[PDB]
Amino acid sequence: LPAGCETAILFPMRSKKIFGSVHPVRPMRLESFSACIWVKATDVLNKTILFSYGTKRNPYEIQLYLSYQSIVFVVGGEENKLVAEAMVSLGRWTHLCGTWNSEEGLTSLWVNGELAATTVEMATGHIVPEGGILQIGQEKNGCCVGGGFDETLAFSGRLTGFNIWDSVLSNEEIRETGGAESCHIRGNIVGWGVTEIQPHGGAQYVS
Amino acid sequence: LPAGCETAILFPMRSKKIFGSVHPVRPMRLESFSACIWVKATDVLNKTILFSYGTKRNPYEIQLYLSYQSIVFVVGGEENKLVAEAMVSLGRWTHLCGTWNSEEGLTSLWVNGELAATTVEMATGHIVPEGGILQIGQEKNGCCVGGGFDETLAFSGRLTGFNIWDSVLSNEEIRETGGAESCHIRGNIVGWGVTEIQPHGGAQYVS
Repeated sequence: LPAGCETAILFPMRSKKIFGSVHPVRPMRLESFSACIWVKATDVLNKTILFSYGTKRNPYEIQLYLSYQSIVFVVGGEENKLVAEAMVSLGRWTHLCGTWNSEEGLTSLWVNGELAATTVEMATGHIVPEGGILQIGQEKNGCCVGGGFDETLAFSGRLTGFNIWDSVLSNEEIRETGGAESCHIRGNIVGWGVTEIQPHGGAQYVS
Repeated sequence: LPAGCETAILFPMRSKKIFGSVHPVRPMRLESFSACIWVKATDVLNKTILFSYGTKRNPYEIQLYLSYQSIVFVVGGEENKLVAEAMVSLGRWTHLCGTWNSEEGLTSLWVNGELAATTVEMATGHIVPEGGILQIGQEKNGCCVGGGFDETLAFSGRLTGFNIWDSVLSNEEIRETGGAESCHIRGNIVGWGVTEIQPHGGAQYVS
């Protein structure tokens, strides 16, 4: 098995209930930070939401969503985003993960350990609100209503290796994280298997 | 029961799940409206949202709550509000009505069939857009988290006569709704026994 890893989460079916609730230990107020997740894209539509962190006044504080052929990253609001062109596939575990800084508004995208896109002065000086809900594999919306999660925004596949840092990673650490010896470097904000991660509405763990 | 009805809710305990969901049948679009209700609050805090219309982008789209010995009438967003003083008392049925106009933002309130507040240029030309939800006694917080709802803003007490109108009601109808046989008088947007009501988390019909 790869990464030295030991566990994974299955989203067997895109629907209006399948999701998981994430409960980070520490506050999410960060100015410069890093995080990574690996993804095995089963379906890629015009939009496929990878995760969602959304606060009451701004459900789009942070959100990564996948389009037909592009990896679109959003900071602060819909206006500021980062997008690649032709580096997303189907039926394969894939690595997508990037850094940001408010001091001078840098944001970037790293696919399989190698930079893919970047923009400067992006949400410069922005400070993310904290105490919100960090949602994964689905945009913030209802689940217990009976459905509720518009399936177009849902995602199908196997997800794992979610780790968030409170600081921007270096390039060598990025390659380390993108290799087959990466499961051991887990995030302080979120450590895979450390932060409580409970699948719901169809999802189950797999290893 | 207050005047001639026999059905009421019971709100025995303001908690992290007690609430009710209403799912009206007809469009919510209104340039003006009217809204009689009778209310029996057990304990009144500085903020207790009896009911409000909320959208994903505007949870304070229409609203009224009791502010200790006061009645706020939140309009459009939090900023636009019409407030009255020293009318509601604990353990007492009180007929609250109210009126609005987008001709020039006229808004008014009426306690026990008698004026409770008034002002103009509130929500001038405002149009409540459609597709949102009306909720009663609860405000936006988690519900399927084994609780979550702000117990502080939850309610405990008795309710009845929950009806709404598509337009402004005059002083004559406002007073008649405070009459002794208003149980047969109900609005068009919502009429008691006509629109769907599903109490939750402790709310009990006392029929």
